[PDB]
Formats: sequence, C-alpha cells, structure tokens
Amino acid sequence: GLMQFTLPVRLCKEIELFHFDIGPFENMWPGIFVYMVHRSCGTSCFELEKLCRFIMSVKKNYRRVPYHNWKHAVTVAHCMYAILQNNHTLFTDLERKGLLIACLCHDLDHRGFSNSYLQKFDHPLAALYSTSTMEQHHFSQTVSILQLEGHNIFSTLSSSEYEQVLEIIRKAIIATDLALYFGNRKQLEEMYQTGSLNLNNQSHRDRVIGLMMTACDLCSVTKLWPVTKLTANDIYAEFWAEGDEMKKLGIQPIPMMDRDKKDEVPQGQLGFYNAVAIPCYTTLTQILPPTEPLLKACRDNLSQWEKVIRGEE
Ligand SMILES: Cn1c(N)nc2c3cccnc3ccc21
Ligand SMILES: [Mg+2]
Ligand SMILES: [Zn+2]
Repeated sequence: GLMQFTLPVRLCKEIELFHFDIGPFENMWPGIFVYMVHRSCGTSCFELEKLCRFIMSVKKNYRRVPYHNWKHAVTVAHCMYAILQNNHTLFTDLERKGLLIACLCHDLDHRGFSNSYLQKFDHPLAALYSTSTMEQHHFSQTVSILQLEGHNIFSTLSSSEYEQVLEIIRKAIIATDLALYFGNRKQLEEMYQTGSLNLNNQSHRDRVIGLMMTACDLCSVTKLWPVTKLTANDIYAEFWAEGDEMKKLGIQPIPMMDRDKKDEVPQGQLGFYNAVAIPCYTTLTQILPPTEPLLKACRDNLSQWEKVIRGEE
C-alpha cells in the first residue's frame, strides 16, 4: 500500500500533458502505466501483484507489428489518463478503473491488418464476428487474460460492479472500430447542439466514452510534429503490407495502402485530418472543454502536413 511508483522529474511533469511521448525504453512502459493507474484511480484500485501480472500477460499478447503494438497500447492508455485527469469529477470510480484497462487491451493480438482484409481473406475471425471483427477479438482476448489464475485485477469488486466494469470495457473496445465512430460523433454533435446531451443518461455516457476511445486511439495525430511524423511511418508500414496482401488476393488496394503511391500520402493525411481527426477532437472539446489541447495539437499537425505538400519540408 505504501509503495508509490515515482518517475524521473522530466517524466513526472510531462506525463500530465496530452502530448507526452512514452519514450523508446520498453522496460519503463509498465511502470508508466502503473503510475497512471495509481494517480487516476488510487493505489487501492488494484492489488499491485495482480496488476503487474495482468500488464505482462497483456504485453505478451501484443505482436511485433510496426504500429498496432505494445507501445500503441500504452500511448492510448496515456491519452485516456490525460483526459481523465483534466476532467476529475465527471467519471465514476469504476469508469476510471475500466477505461485505462480498456485502452491497454483495445488492440490485443492485432496482426496489423484491417477488418476489410480479414473479410476479403476469409479469416476464421470474420466468420465468428461479422462486424467490428478485430475489436470483438480484442475484447475476447481481454476476458481470456483476466481469467488466467492470479490475473483477476477486478476480484475486490462485487458481482454487479464486476459486470458493469466488463460492460464499460466491452463498449469501450468495440468503439475503437472507426467504422462506428462517424455515426457516434454525428449523434453526439446533434445532442450537444440541440442541447439534449445529458451525462446522467447511461446511453449518452456510452457514446461520450466511445468518442474518448476514438480520441485516445488516434492521439498520434495530437503529438509534437516530429513524433506525429515518425509514427505516420509505422502506420503506413502496416497499410502498405496490407496493400501487398490485397494485391496477392488479386485486389488492387485503395491508394492509401499501395506502396507505389507514396507520393499521395501527404494528401491522404489531409483527408484523414479533415474527415476524421479535426471533427473527432472538435466534438470532444465541445463535450469536454479541458481536452482542447488535443484539438490545438491536431490542428498544428494539419498545418505541418499542408507544409509538406507546399514543398517547405
Ligand atoms: C486510414 N487511417 C486509419 N484507419 N487510421 C489512421 C491513423 C491513425 C492515427 C494516426 N494517423 C492515421 C492516419 C491514417 C489512418
Ligand atoms: Mg484497433
Ligand atoms: Zn488502436
């Protein structure tokens, strides 16, 4: 109980900021996550011995892919930590417990391929889960790891609290399916504007938690330019591999995923910032005012991408 994790001074200060980069030392990421849980939740939330065992199984079930990896898991959980810390009073005890675990687990056992490629490949997972294929797999993997012996970090919860937290986790992981984001943002938009957005309505909470999950999942677009730019390379290394695999099934891939069309990537980033990122953080800022720094950082990176096209870098 009296065993606080502390970070070196630069990390202690910068981890509070939305734009924090968890760094290149993998050995520090578990401790960074524990520190975030202890400050976001309490030193009481989780029995440390169980949490540390949970974290190491979770790490072991992420794959060595360019982007959808362990570092992404912890980066997404750090964004959730920043939102939750800048919106202290708005979230329940159980939500704070659940959402950092959801974010750490949201891409469990990802192979670096989209739901579309599983469907065209005819992967067993596409037969088992017709929509949000990889996301239902991520939640399935989460439940499996929680049910390993010595891994149930939720044991001190009641039967009802247990079901509520796993329901929070399930909706949260499903919501990272970007196919679901568009409808979810549109409905949050209409609720906020007409003024009917009511945070005591559990269905309205679900929607808001989903937008947060999208915001955290995309947060590589909200980092300082050199981080955002270098993460773009890992992101497109998975897209191009998926494009290669599409051509192998005799399907010309969308240009995004075609490694012959690398010249079209900067224009593709504009589309993505304009169509997905800018609206995502706009709507989130309107619902949760203290997350504005995500919108600001997102807008700055859009400006950096327009500069790449103009030729000035
Ligand atoms: C097509 N596309 C999808 N599905 N996710 C992303 C993305 C996610 C984080 C950062 N940059 C990104 C650029 C393009 C993306
Ligand atoms: Mg995912
Ligand atoms: Zn993700």
